[PDB]
Amino acid sequence: DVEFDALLGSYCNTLSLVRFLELGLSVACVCTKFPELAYMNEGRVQFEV
Amino acid sequence: DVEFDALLGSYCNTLSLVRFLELGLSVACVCTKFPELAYMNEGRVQFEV
Repeated sequence: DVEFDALLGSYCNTLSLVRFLELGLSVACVCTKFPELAYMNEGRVQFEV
Repeated sequence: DVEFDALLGSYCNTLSLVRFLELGLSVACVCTKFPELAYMNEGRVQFEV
């Protein structure tokens, strides 16, 4: 007598590594980064019309 | 404790200095300038038919 049981392969996934600039929405930002924000209080931007 | 406040950028405008002879309305005028008009009574323009 000869018997066995077998695995025929096992499968994974690949996470879609999405950069933000690959999105078409990246126009609607001005993504300019801080090395510090948690040390800051209320910041401001001045408009003159 | 270390804190901030921020003034990020100061935004202005540019006024639109429209010349009247850059307009498509300026056909309907005949604009010849007077150096004086207040020295003038009723003046006339003649027509012959």
